[PDB]
This record gives sequence, C-alpha cells and structure tokens, in this order.
Amino acid sequence: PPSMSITRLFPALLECFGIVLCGYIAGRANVITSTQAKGLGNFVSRFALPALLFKNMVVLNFSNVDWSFLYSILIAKASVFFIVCVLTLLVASPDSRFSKAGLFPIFATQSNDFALGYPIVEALYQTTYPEYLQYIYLVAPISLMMLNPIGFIFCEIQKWKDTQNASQNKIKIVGLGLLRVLQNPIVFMVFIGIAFNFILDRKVPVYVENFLDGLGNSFSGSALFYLGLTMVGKIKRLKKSAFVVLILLITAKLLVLPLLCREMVELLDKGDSVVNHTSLSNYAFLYGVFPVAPGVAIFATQFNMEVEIITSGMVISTAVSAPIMYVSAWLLTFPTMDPKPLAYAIQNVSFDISIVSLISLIWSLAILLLSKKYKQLPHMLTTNLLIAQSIVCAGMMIWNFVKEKNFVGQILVFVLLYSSLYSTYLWTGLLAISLFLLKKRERVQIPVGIIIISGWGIPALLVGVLLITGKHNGDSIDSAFFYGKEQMITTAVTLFCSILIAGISLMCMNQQLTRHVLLCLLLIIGLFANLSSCLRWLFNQEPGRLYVELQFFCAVFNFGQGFISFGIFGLDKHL
Amino acid sequence: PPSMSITRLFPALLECFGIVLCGYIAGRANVITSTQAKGLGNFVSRFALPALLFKNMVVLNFSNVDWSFLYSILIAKASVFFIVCVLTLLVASPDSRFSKAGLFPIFATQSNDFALGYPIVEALYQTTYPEYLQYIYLVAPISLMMLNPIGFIFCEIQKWKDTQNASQNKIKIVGLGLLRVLQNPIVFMVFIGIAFNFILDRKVPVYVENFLDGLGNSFSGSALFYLGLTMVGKIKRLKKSAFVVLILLITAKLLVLPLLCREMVELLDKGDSVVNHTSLSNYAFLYGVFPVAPGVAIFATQFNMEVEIITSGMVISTAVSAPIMYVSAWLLTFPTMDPKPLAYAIQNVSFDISIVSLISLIWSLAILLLSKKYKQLPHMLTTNLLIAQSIVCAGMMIWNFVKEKNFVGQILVFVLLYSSLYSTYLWTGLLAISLFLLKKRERVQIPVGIIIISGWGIPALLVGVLLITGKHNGDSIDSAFFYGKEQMITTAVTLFCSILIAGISLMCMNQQLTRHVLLCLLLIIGLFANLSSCLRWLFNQEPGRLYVELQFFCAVFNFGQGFISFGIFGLDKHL
Ligand SMILES: CC(C)CCC[C@@H](C)[C@H]1CC[C@H]2[C@@H]3CC=C4C[C@@H](OC(=O)CCC(=O)O)CC[C@]4(C)[C@H]3CC[C@]12C
Ligand SMILES: CC(C)CCC[C@@H](C)[C@H]1CC[C@H]2[C@@H]3CC=C4C[C@@H](OC(=O)CCC(=O)O)CC[C@]4(C)[C@H]3CC[C@]12C
Ligand SMILES: CC(C)CCC[C@@H](C)[C@H]1CC[C@H]2[C@@H]3CC=C4C[C@@H](OC(=O)CCC(=O)O)CC[C@]4(C)[C@H]3CC[C@]12C
Ligand SMILES: CC(C)CCC[C@@H](C)[C@H]1CC[C@H]2[C@@H]3CC=C4C[C@@H](OC(=O)CCC(=O)O)CC[C@]4(C)[C@H]3CC[C@]12C
Repeated sequence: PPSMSITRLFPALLECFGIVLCGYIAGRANVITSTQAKGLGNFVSRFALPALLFKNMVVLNFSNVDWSFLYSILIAKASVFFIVCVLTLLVASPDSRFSKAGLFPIFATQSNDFALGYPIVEALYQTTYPEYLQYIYLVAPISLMMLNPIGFIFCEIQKWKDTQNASQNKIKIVGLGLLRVLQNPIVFMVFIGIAFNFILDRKVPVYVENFLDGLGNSFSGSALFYLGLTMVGKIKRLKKSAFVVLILLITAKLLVLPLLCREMVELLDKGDSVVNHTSLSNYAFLYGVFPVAPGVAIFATQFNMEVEIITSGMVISTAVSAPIMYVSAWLLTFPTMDPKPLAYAIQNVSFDISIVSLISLIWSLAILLLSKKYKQLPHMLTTNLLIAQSIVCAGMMIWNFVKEKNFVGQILVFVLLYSSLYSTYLWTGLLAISLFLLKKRERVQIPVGIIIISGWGIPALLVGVLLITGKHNGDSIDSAFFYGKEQMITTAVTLFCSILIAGISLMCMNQQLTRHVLLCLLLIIGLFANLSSCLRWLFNQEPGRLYVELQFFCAVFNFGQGFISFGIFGLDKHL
Repeated sequence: PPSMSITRLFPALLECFGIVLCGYIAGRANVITSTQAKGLGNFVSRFALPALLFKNMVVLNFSNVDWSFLYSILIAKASVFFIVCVLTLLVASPDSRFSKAGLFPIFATQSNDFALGYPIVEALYQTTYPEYLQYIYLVAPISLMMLNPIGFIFCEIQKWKDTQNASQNKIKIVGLGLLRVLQNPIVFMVFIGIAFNFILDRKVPVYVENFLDGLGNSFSGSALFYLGLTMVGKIKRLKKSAFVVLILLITAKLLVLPLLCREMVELLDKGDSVVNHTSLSNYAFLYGVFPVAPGVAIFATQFNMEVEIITSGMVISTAVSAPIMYVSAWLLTFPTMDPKPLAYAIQNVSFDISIVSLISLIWSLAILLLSKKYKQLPHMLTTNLLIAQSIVCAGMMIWNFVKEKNFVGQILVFVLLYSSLYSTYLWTGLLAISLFLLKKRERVQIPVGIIIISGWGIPALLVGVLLITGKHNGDSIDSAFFYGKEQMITTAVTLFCSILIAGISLMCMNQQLTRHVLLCLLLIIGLFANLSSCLRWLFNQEPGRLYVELQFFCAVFNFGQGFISFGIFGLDKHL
C-alpha cells in the first residue's frame, strides 16, 4: 500500500515553512514589531490553539486509539528527556546545571506538534491513515503533562539553591512546577476537552462546532506566522561552548528522538499487522523530526533561563527540521515503490526542489545584483556561485522535460546541468579560497579573471572529459547516472577537490565576511554529505535500492543548495 | 427549492460574532493591548486577507459570473454613496463637510464582506447555490475601486481647501486618491489575482495552493478576532448631533442599502429564472446588511477624520448587523416553507436563541450576584429583570420539548413561560420607574417589596386571567398563540402598560445609572417592536403567513432580550 501520500509533503512543507518565512520577512521588515507580535501570539496560544485542542479532544474516539503507539512515543520522549537531563546534570557546572537540566530536556523533546506537526501529518496521512492525526492531540499534551513539570521543577530547584536554602519545602517546588504546567492552555484545554468528550458523547454541539472551527482553523497559519515573527533576531553570536551544546540539542531533537521513537514503536507496539506496523513506525520517526516548540523559547525568555541556546536552537531546529522531514519521509516511503515509479518520483522531487530553489535563487541573485554588492570581492564570487546554482536548478527543470525525449537535447542539457553542478562545487572551493586570500593576503591581489575562468572552465573541462571517456548510460532516467559509474567518479573527484580546497582555505583563514564564511561552511557540509553519499554509491557492488536512495541524497543537495544561498543572501538584512 | 440552508445561519452567526466577542473580551481584559492588537491586524490585513483574495481570484470562473447581479449590487452601493454623499454635502457645516462627505458615504457602503460576509454567505448558500460565494470577492474589491477613491478625493479636497488654496492641481488630488486606493491590499491583490487567473488558466499551482490555503483559512477567525479587539473603547460618549448622524448612517448601511440592493437586482438583472431571481434578490438583501468594514475605522483613526462617529458607528453597525442578518434571512426564507414545517422552524429558532440567551444570562446573573451589586437600587431591579429573562429562556427550552406532548405540562410550562415573559415587560417598566425615583425622588424611599411584588405578581395575575377568560388553542404549536387572540391581546396590553410606564419614567427622568438607562431604552425599543408586531397581528383579519412572521418578530425579542442584558451587564467592565 502507498502508506504516505508523499507527493503531498513538499506542498505541505512549502505551506508551513512559507508561512514561517512570511512571518520572518514581516518581522525583519518591521511590518510587525516585536511588541505587536505578542498580539498574534496571544491570539494563537490563548484563543486559536485552545479551541483547536478542545475541538479535536471532544471529537476523539478514545477506543479507536493505539495506546501502545502513544506509550512508545511518550517513552521515547521520556527517555530522551532522561538522557539529556542526566547528561546535562553530569556535564554542566554547579552554578547553572538545574536551569540547563530544566530546559535542555524540554528542548530535546517538546516538538512543535500543533503548528508544524499537524499540517505535515495531515498531508502525509489524512488519506492513507486518517487516524494518525489523533495522536498529535494525544502525544503532544500528554508529553507536556509528563515532562514540562519535571523541567519546571529543575528550574525552581535552581532558584531554591541560588537563594542559598539547604532545601525549600519539596511540596511547594513540585506543586508550583505542576501548577505552572496545568496553567498552560495546552494541558487544561485537553483536560476540559477530555471531560466534554465524555459529557457530550463526542457530539460537538452545532452551535459550538462552527465557533471552534473558526478559532481552530485560524491556528495553523497564525501560529506558523507567529513562529516566523519570533525567529527575528534570535540567532545571537554564540561561543563555541554554546554552539556545540546547540548542535548536540538539535541532534537530540531531530536525530536521536526520531530514531528512539521508531525503535520504541517497534519494541513496544507489537500487536498489529506488518503493513500497519511499518507505517506506524515510519510515522513515529517523522513525529520525532518536528522542530522544538516555540513554548520553550517563550518560557526561556520569560524565566530568563538559557535564552541564547534555547531561542537560537528553536530557530535552527525549525529550519533544519524542514529538510530532515523531507529527506526522512522520502527515505521511509522508498521501500514501498517499485524501481521505475521510484525513479520518476525522485526526478519529480528534483523538479519540485529545483522549481522553488530557482525562484529563491532568482530573488537572491536579483538582490545581490541590485544592491550592487556583486562588484566587490567576495560578493562577485558568491554571485557566480548563485549563477551556477541557478543554471543547476533551471537545468533540472529542463532535464525533467527532456529526460527520455531525445539524445541531442539530453546531451546539451546534461552538459548544462552537470557543468553548472560541478561549477557549484568548485565555486564553494574558490569562494572559500577568496575568503582566505581576503582575510590573510590583503596585500596580494586576487586574480578575478583566473578565478572566474577556473570556476566555469574547470567544470566544463570535467564535463567534456566525461562525454569523451564515458559510455552513454541512456537506459537511465536519472541525470545523476546518465554517464554511469564514471559520472559518479567525476562527481566524487570534483567534490573531493572542492572539499580539499574549501577545508584547506577555511582552516588557513581561521589561522559580509561572516555570511560568506557561513555559506562556505554550510555548502562544505553539503558537499561532504554528497561526497560520502557518492563514495558509498561507488563502493556498493551488491545491487539494491540503496543506489536510488543515495542518488536522492545527492539530488537534494544538488538542487536544494539554492536554499542555503537564499537563506544567507536572499534574506540578508543588509540588502 | 430550499434556496438558503437557513438552519446553518445561527451557528454561523455564533461563530462569527462569538469570535468577535472573544476578541472584545480579550481586549477589554487586556489579554491583548491595543499596541499588541496591531500585530494581529497587520497579519490579517497584509498576509491572511491578500492570500485569501489571490486564492479566490485565481480560482474564479469569470464566464460563470452573473454580471448583472454584480452591476446591480455595485449600482446599489454607488447610489447609497451618491445619496449619503450629496446629503452630507448639503446638511453639514463648511468647515468639515468634505471630510464628512468623504467618509460617511464610504461608511454607508463598505460592508465587512470578507470577515463577516463570507462565512455567513457560505453558511446560507454553499450547498444550495455555491456560486453566490464568488460575488463577495467580486463586489467588495470593485466597490472599493469605485467608491473608496471618491471618498479619499473628498478628504484631499478638505486638506487642499483648509490650507487656503483657491484650488490645487486636480490631477494630484485625483491621483493621490486613486494611488491610496490602489495601495489597499484588497485592490492590488485582486488585480494581481485576476492577472494570474488568466496566466494560470485558473489552476493554482500545487506548490502555492496549500500556502494560500494556510494563509487564507487563517483570515476568517483572525479578522473577526481583530475586529473584536478594535471595538474596545470605541463607543465614545457622543453628543446628540453625533448620535443622530450615527443612527442615520447605520440606517443607510443596514436598512436602505439592503433595500436598494434587492430593488436594483430586481430592476437590473431581468435575465433569469424565477427561483434563481428570487434567491438572488434575497442574497442581494443579505449582502447589504453586512456591517461597516473595519478599514473605514482604520482610515478614520489614522487620518484623524470623523473618528468618533465612524469608529463608534462601525462597532454599533457590527453588533446591530447580527440580529438584522438573522431576522432578514429568516423573513426572506419564510416564503419557501409550508406552514407546518415553518411553525416547527420558528420554534427551533426560538429554542436556539433561548439556549444561547440563557447561557449569556446565567453569566450575566452570576456576574451581578458575585459582584454583590445586586443589593443596590437600581441593581436589584435589573437582577429581577435578568431572572425573568432567564425563566423565559428556560421556559422556551422546556416548551420546545413539551410543545405537543401533554396538556398538564403544557399548561404549567405556558404559565411559567408567559408569566416570566410578561414579567420581563413589566420589569422594563418598573426598572425605568426606579431610575426616575432614584434620580429625581432621592428623599423618597423606593418600595422594594411593592416593586418586586408588582414585577412578579402582576404578570402571574395576567397569566391567571388569561387561563380563566380564554380557551386552550391546543391546535397551535406556538407558545405565542397557545391561548389564541386573547393571549396576543394580553401580551399587547402588557406591552402597552410597560411602554407607557417606561416612556413616562425615562421622560420624567430626563426632566451604574447610564448602563441601566441604556438597558431600559434598548428594551423599550424592542418592546415597541413587539407591541407594533402584536397590534399588527391583532388588526390583520385576512389570513396569511404574516401571522407567523409577526410571531417570529415577537419571539426574537422575547427570547433574544437576554443578549441586551448580556451586552450591558455581562460585559460591564466595572464587574
Ligand atoms: C530543500 C528541501 C529538502 C525542503 C524544503 C526546505 C524549505 C522548507 C527551507 C528552504 C529555505 C528555508 C528558509 C531559509 C532562511 C530562513 C531564515 C532563517 O533566519 C534565521 O535563522 C535567523 C534568525 C534571526 O533573524 O536571528 C530562519 C529560517 C528560514 C525562514 C528557512 C525556513 C525553511 C526553508 C523555507
Ligand atoms: C540543500 C537544502 C536541503 C538546504 C535547505 C536549507 C537548510 C539547510 C536550512 C537549515 C539551517 C538553515 C540556516 C540556519 C541559520 C541561519 C543564519 C541566518 O543568519 C543570521 O542569523 C545572521 C544574522 C542576521 O542575519 O541578522 C541566515 C540563514 C541561515 C544560514 C539558515 C538558512 C537555511 C538553512 C541553511
Ligand atoms: C439572537 C439573534 C437575533 C442573533 C444575534 C446573536 C449574536 C450574534 C449577538 C447577540 C449578542 C451580541 C453581542 C453583545 C455584546 C457585544 C459587546 C459590544 O461592545 C461594544 O459595542 C462596546 C465597545 C467599547 O468597548 O467601546 C460589541 C458587540 C457584541 C460583541 C455583540 C455582537 C453580536 C452578538 C454576539
Ligand atoms: C435583541 C436581540 C435579538 C439582539 C441582541 C443584540 C443587539 C440588540 C445589539 C445591537 C446594539 C448593541 C449595543 C450597542 C451599544 C452598546 C453600548 C456599549 O457601551 C460601552 O461599551 C460603553 C461603556 C463601557 O462599557 O466602557 C455596551 C454594549 C451595547 C449595549 C451593545 C450590546 C449589543 C446590542 C444591544
């Protein structure tokens, strides 16, 4: 069976993250100041969300719930909480380890289940498994009732020891922690909704149904937009200690939790048919990938606890969960697809990513060109990288129309697509070189002509060499296999040349500029994901679907890298 | 054919106005301050509304439109604009008549078409005539493009002549008026959406569709809530000149415009079937009764032109439009219903109104009791009026279950219902008496025992007299006819006694207190509507459906007057 309507996921990510991007663009532009944003937030959190919760809680058929699925997602969230909690207590300093162990486990476990989770689960499962949408309104509140009072208890313990008590009365610490979690609209409107579920026998009165529809339907768009507004100005410059803790907590949230969810569902929910069980453990995985809840950042800013790591981490967790949800959901869907419709689905993914990536790149390029920054170094060289990324995205669009049409168009469009693709790799190298030569070799002139010649000619030399030395693999749909093993060898050698050049240069540089360094680092990370995926493809001699999985991992960066350069330069507040 | 799903209207009014009531309660409570409210407003007006407009404009099948229906609603709005514009120029003083003639015609014609209009049209017509929903997104923007630059031109003419020019360049006056109307998201996103309708051949791209869904679906609840927030503190104390101009402009908006819309549709759209034409002129009427747009108040508060009358008038127009939409839509639907299902539909209306009215009265009574104000005069006597209205509402709920069941229950529930009903009339009189005796006869003691005896015993005497002197009209379902003509005689005589007492006393009083005086006036207005409806029922000797129309008009005030007491005392910021 299809298990997930996976083709509905990209439009649903573009809905949810495009509304988050609208809120961000609005707050950055000061269309809505931070003072004004609290009105949307108070509407969202105190009117729209509590109505959405009440509606769904009253309607819920509790005898239709897979309780072992709830227990296993809750045991996965509770064990990640316990892991991050115990580790934070053991690793952090005695002066703040209870503020850290309070909120770092809440961060690693409280998903944005209602605003991001629900629309994405509705997109994936409303047709194949409409019952999966019940578990958001169950898991998310029950996870608050378990885990948020434990983190609030740790925060009250910090204040109790900071005020130099040997102990306070423990009942007031546990009582205020519990009372603070009961005061959250999420918890008490779930309690009220569970009560009215029984009082009404699940029939929402016709009078109240449309009132709850109007408030409930308003939550999704307004909460994503409020989330975007709350991201403005939250990525503080962090020390390396704060930055490594942030990477570890975003890892706990977006990698360890979804792996533990998938495992806990497979170990604890053993009472179902293999199709349901596989779909349900796949659902458990993408439940773990939902980003940190803005409620943790709202708590951190109001308590003034760990504000830098938690507000920055909530923003980076939000943004990073979008590609991880996409990549993860497709990886989990791939086992259901036959190799031929799978190949077309991966090309359709690449067309989708390259359409939206090309639009974001055209905006970013226009911004770089109109700001007239494109005449400086490093900006000329970042503008050449964005042009290479734009010819890559347009090339994938043209390829999806040409893919099996005719040999003349295929060869020219492959030359365009792969020369511009190798060019994006070599431009990550050459841009990182120019940052090394600008920061360190100030006296020495940078050869702009030789750099523009190398960034465009060496890719075209590599593509010419490949058309000469390779055999046409015309039995293949995928551009990432149109010249066979020697194309993955050429791709991998180009990635290794670029990661050498860019690693050498950003190292020697450490031995405007912050945006370009950050771009080169994020692109280097992407090139290392592509290199490791391409080397792993080249080393696997035994046949498998693993080939088309690794081609999908490569394609996501090849065509999606326009979003890294849009994120850094399309949204640069300096232009 | 049914023409309107009229039973879906009351839940839709409760959705729309309950979300307006939530926004009001939130702003009054300072859950969302006026500074914070601008964030919800900027989301609503600059993100959610323009996405809703673009979505529906791109989807619209323009060859499916009845252009004569559009022309006639626009000619009805343009003629109300012309009437109010010319009258305001002729009646007002030279120092401000161009500011008044700018915004008073915009007020009298710019409906709240997107936030209140659309969900109410959807509830009435989505099943019977889904094409009727196109015309909100057509009429509202085109009405802005015609009429809003003319009112902006009159405001620029005020500034141009107040700055003592003989005249300015007329092209800059017309050009700034038109440029200001083009800057409205409504106008330019309709232009952009019409263009993309043709560019895309109406197919919203799958990528953009769910993005426009998430923003567009969020507008409905957020705009009603923002409307509620913007109502807080806007009913300024007005002079009589301002108050009469406000009554006249609310009359132009909510009575003259829907009458002219209905007439213009019948005179100008002659090319259709009788069933279509009747439903389309009924739709034209309910289009005109939508309240004033919050965009006129937003303009007035930013320009500082006519703020008192426009912002107060927009709030009162909002509140007054709900009962007018309900009464009008049912009056227009009554010609489609056979007398027996019509009778049951009218009693179901009465049950609906009395359920929600009883809940609002239980809140208002609890507020008066817990504030302990109920021990003062006039508050004891307003509390007795609220108890009478609560027994009227409970009595209608009990009656709808008992209505044709058994004689014993019918006679007791009729005694309870009609004695408490006559008691609400006599308590409007006795309350207005106690205001006269408090303001004027300060030295004289008010006989609280005799007043409570008269307010409950005289109604029970009247009900006893009616059970003695009349005959059981057991062939009738309606409580308002269960004891025949002598019940409407008793009801009308009780109304005439109450309206005498209350008119005499509020007059002699003019020869806390302002809330109670206002309650007596609003209830006196409704008792006069009931008296005139009951006298008109008693005078009509020729048979007709007019009887059950007039019984519906009586019943709406009988069971809905609990909302006047909720509006004054349930929402009193002093408690
Ligand atoms: C590429 C495929 C696999 C999935 C689709 C990914 C999108 C959902 C991504 C691509 C670009 C991303 C955006 C690019 C840039 C930004 C700015 C970014 O700003 C900050 O982090 C700075 C916060 C501050 O101002 O302090 C917030 C995330 C956001 C909106 C990103 C949200 C997620 C987006 C839309
Ligand atoms: C190849 C595809 C899968 C890429 C999809 C985009 C993502 C990799 C997301 C996740 C993390 C995001 C980044 C997280 C943080 C930032 C910092 C932000 O810059 C600042 O906060 C600096 C200060 C300021 O701009 O005010 C600019 C966007 C950027 C790079 C984001 C852009 C979009 C990124 C790269
Ligand atoms: C019963 C049938 C005929 C239909 C009407 C039912 C509701 C839709 C009505 C009944 C009570 C009304 C509410 C009663 C009281 C108020 C407070 C009122 O407050 C103000 O006018 C004061 C503004 C200020 O603070 O200055 C605003 C309208 C509102 C929400 C009203 C909106 C329309 C409501 C919900
Ligand atoms: C009769 C039934 C079927 C419908 C019930 C609701 C309506 C009659 C509406 C139309 C006019 C509305 C009133 C218009 C003006 C006011 C004054 C307003 O005064 C204040 O807000 C100013 C003082 C303050 O409280 O700060 C309070 C709400 C009230 C009574 C409104 C309550 C709801 C009313 C009565």
